[PDB]
Amino acid sequence: VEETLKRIQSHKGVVGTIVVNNEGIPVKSTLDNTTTVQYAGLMSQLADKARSVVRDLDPSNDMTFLRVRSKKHEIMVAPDKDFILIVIQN
Amino acid sequence: LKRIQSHKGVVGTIVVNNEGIPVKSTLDNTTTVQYAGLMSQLADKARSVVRDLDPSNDMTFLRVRSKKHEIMVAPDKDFILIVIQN
Repeated sequence: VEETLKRIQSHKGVVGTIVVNNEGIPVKSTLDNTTTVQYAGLMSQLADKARSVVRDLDPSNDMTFLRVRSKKHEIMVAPDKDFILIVIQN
Repeated sequence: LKRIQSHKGVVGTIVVNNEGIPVKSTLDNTTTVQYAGLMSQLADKARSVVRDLDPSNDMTFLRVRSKKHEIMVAPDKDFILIVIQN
């Protein structure tokens, strides 16, 4: 939590961050609860599918992080011990 | 495209049409079918996730890093590009 987080949110271009525990519940978030739930659940779906895709292509391989770029932002989703970290940046 | 292939660390590339059919590949056909079909599923999930968050937004790039490689999917007009890099 604290050590990685503040550092990430203090990075140029970072506009939002969310930490989700291994049950999928948000633990820390810069966004309002309703938005938080949307990003967390949607990004968790995308991550779980990236994870399966990686293993389907190669059973000995393992996904480490996903980045989805769009017109308006880029979102990174990174497995982290007992947590998933979602970072939205410009 | 040729310039994509000749970038350091790039190990494979595939070009897929809007219908899901590979139009060019540096890989063999069986591998090409697996990457194309699985990356396409992932890209399609990424596209709808983007739209669900903001219906005015569109996905432009997807990068999946793993222990052994990184895989990039870029939507490009009437094609998708899939690049596997070390």
